[PDB]
Amino acid sequence: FKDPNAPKRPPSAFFLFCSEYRPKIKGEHPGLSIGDVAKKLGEMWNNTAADDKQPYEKKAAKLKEKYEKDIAAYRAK
Repeated sequence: FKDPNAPKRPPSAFFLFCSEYRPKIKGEHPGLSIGDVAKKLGEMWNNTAADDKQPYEKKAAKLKEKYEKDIAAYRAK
């Protein structure tokens, strides 16, 4: 069992986006394949204007500073 500084690890950028566009499609598609889910999202995301990706990259960047804040002592260089 290894769980000392066990902090909170964030997901990927487009992931924070998946949860957002994951119920819409999966909603109209109650039975998507992990491939379709992530692809469809990978498609919309890819299409999502860069200026629109800001909130997501930004959100992750905010909590990132807080994360690596103490994890440094944990897994690190």
